[PDB]
Amino acid sequence: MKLFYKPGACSLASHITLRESGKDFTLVSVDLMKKRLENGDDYFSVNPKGQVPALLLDDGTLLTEGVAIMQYLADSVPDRQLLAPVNSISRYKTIEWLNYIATELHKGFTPLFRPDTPEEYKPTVRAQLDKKLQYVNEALKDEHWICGQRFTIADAYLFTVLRWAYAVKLNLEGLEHIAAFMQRMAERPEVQDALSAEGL
Amino acid sequence: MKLFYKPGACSLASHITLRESGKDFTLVSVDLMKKRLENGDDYFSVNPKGQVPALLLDDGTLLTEGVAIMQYLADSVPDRQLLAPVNSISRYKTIEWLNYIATELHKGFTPLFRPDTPEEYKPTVRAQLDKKLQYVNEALKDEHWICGQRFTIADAYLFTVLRWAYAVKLNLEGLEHIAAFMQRMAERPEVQDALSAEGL
Ligand SMILES: N[C@@H](CCC(=O)N[C@@H](CS)C(=O)NCC(=O)O)C(=O)O
Ligand SMILES: N[C@@H](CCC(=O)N[C@@H](CS)C(=O)NCC(=O)O)C(=O)O
Repeated sequence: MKLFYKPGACSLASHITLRESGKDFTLVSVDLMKKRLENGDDYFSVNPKGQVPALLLDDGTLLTEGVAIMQYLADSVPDRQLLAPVNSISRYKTIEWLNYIATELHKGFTPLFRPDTPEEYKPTVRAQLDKKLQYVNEALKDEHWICGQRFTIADAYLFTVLRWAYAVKLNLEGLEHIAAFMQRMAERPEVQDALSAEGL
Repeated sequence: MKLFYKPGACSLASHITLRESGKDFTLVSVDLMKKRLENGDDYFSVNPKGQVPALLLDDGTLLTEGVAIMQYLADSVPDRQLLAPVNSISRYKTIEWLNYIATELHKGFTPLFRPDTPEEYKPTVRAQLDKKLQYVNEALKDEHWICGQRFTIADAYLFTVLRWAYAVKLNLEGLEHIAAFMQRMAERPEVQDALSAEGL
């Protein structure tokens, strides 16, 4: 498998998931300003949406959307319990967290990274995010993983996006459960290995 | 089951999915300005995120996030083929579309519905949506469903959000595949019933 990525982007969650799934894969860095690969190929020819992540399977199937990529990977290794079985309530609680992270956190940060965002709107966006981080911090009060006792793909995604909170200098004072969670993730070897490989 | 909803909001997709899944459910209308139910209860006590949809199971389990709700329902009725089985590529293509609709379309429209959005930013958002609708229109070029030959939960969600393009008067000229999809959807009896029940 090939993972199309950019260091520290949302693709890090798919990258961590690949490692946690025990997969053989290679990383393919994308220049997202020119939308180009190192071999000169137009990235729009690979992913018409021009984003990372994308996962190219050996059969030539290209999967996009981080949440879809992480489910595909987790389903392939059910014994690792990265996602609970179909028709178990635990599964849909993980998918609930995945969708919240995708829609509320990841896309919540997006305007701060785009060139078409007016400067006057950024404080508004940052205020939205401050509120969402209070909710996440409360969800992490038992200080295990986001879904409770088991590490899941939701933890990989939440970690990736919360890193951005530090990148844009949100005020994280009083969010001690988030702090604990970030430390606990950085202690996982597969996480450390993904960060190292991305130069983070 | 109880579906917490607001007419025409994103909860319409979960509503359509309940009907397509053949479930016994009741609709509970939420006043999202006051965050109140008709019995006077604070809706924040039901869903701390204060949003629709939410789905209350008879055992008292509350499931939020429309994508999660729709997977839970579809997986319970596999013979209806609303979501393909685990480890079929078809399933991940549907999940891919669900995530695209959630993050790029649904959250793409969100600023147009919020009171904290500056007027000057609205044209920018509308331009982003214009480009996304060209992509969706091309994805619908075979004029079946969004994942090809079978109707899926992705179609329920895509229809729900595309109705907003009409609501905010985006220009849909030249997007004939979208037009055909909207008509095909409105011809499904369960979709008709959901629209009727929401007063749409
Ligand atoms: N809906 C996509 C969004 C992916 C996304 O936002 N990718 C960003 C990086 S975090 C990207 O590639 N931005 C580059 C661009 O669009 O030019 C997903 O969930 O995978
Ligand atoms: N991430 C949530 C988003 C749900 C959402 O945006 N709900 C809107 C309706 S489309 C809502 O309840 N808005 C009311 C509010 O937040 O006050 C999901 O995918 O289900």
